[PDB]
Amino acid sequence: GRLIYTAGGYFRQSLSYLEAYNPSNGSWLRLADLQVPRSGLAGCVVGGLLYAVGGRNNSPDGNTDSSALDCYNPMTNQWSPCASMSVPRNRIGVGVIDGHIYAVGGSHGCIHHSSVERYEPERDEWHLVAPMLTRRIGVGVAVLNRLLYAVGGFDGTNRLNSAECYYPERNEWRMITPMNTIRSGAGVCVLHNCIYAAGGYDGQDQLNSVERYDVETETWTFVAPMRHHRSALGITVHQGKIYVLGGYDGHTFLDSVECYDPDSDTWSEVTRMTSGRSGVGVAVTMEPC
Ligand SMILES: Cn1nnc2cc([C@H](CC(=O)O)c3ccc(Cl)cc3)ccc21
Ligand SMILES: Cn1nnc2cc([C@H](CC(=O)O)c3ccc(Cl)cc3)ccc21
Repeated sequence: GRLIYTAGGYFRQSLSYLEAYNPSNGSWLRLADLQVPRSGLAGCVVGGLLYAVGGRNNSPDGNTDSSALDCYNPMTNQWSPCASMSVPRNRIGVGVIDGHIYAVGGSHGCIHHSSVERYEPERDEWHLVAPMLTRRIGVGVAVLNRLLYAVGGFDGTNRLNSAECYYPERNEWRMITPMNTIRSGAGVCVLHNCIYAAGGYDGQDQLNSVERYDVETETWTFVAPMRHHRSALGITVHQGKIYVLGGYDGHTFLDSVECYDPDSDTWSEVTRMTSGRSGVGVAVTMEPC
């Protein structure tokens, strides 16, 4: 892949935007809109295709949680619907293992899901797997060494520092070491041998702190803070660097895009999105055409 794709998000209402940033030249490209506006969704890529998963359409004419999975083909610049999930999942997290998409947690109205389901592109089918031990919305999800991690979030009552791991061949969840920080709507991704959790909301404040979990040591360590406090950010990895996109700082719907260089342990401002927004879906794949 070469571009960072950001899909959907929220500013005043849920958004249909699909725009792609090229780190190699600083350029933004506006591409085909989502068929349905949505915020609180997740993005991922499988086989070169971009998927938009879950979310909610917050709109003046009503609020609708999304069970939708939609597929964007950069070759054609077209969105195609796929099979829908078992349930709507706003403020979802997702992870890809072995070409399958895991949809994790999220909300449907006042239901905070612990349920998890898995999509198989070759069959266009979703199937439920073992539920998490905890209900989590605004859940951070990442994959390392073909294990799936669910990190932080909101269980309906408390924002969470807890995290858990799913072992596919056991179809089983187990708790891991909790983070040192309560975080809901953080950005969670993998880089090298570590799960990173950037920012989030704790029920009182939006956070700039960043910590990472080393699967070998089973401990969380803080790294340098982002320049901007943010919850409901998008996060992705592009060429061995973390990028964080948008979110909310308690005052502004951020257009800020920051990137993290693990070797210098520094965050730097890279570009700004064309407009401020929170709750985007983000993933990396090839240039269109
Ligand atoms: C249209 N508009 N303008 N400012 C807003 C703030 C919120 C709340 C916070 C509040 O109510 O102050 C909110 C903002 C961001 C997240 Cl991620 C979650 C909730 C909701 C809609 C808003
Ligand atoms: C005022 N404020 N600031 N940041 C917030 C985040 C949420 C939730 C998580 C929660 O309720 O803990 C949220 C999580 C993820 C996404 Cl994409 C969007 C919203 C709710 C209010 C918030």
